[PDB]
Amino acid sequence: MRLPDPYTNPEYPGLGFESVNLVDNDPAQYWGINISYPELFPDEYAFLDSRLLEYKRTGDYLDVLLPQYEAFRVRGDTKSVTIPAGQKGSQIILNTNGTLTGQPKAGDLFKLSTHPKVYKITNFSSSGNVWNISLYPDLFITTTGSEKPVFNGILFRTKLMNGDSFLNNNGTYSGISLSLRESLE
Ligand SMILES: [Cl-]
Ligand SMILES: [Cl-]
Ligand SMILES: [Tb+3]
Ligand SMILES: [Tb+3]
Ligand SMILES: [Tb+3]
Repeated sequence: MRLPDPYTNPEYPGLGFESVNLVDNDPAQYWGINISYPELFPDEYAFLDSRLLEYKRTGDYLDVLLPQYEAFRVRGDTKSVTIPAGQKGSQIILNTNGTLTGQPKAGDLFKLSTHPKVYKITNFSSSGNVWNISLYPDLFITTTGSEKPVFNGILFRTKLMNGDSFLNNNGTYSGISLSLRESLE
């Protein structure tokens, strides 16, 4: 399920992260997401708490958007992009077919349309419609040829770690925080 935020629930602006830091865990590699919320009104707190209760009762995952990485540097319909099959390692080659505008930058997020792993772009070079995107970590799969690139709206597939650890009498709740980790399976 989707972690509620001001984009799924604009009526709860307090669900916008006040601080987020992306943690690199290398024992395979996975991202840690530490979220700290601003002062939450009671309705916002109860809705967040009830959604996390739903998450626990369903055994589902928590999909998380980090808007601080949504730069929309690459635009266009990606379903006509071609990712040749058989690729693995730290670089992925795409053929844009001239259907994408703008270019990605090192530090942007990246994922494949068929797999939930999120990567960081570490380097970008191009030759015409050939894009050479270096990734971190290495690809978790070998491309089949049907994958499509995802630059915008990237969701992290996570699980909640500290389900209990962390009333400011403005009526609100202060110091609320969530510890999340990208889940392997
Ligand atoms: Cl091609
Ligand atoms: Cl190249
Ligand atoms: Tb703020
Ligand atoms: Tb503040
Ligand atoms: Tb391998």
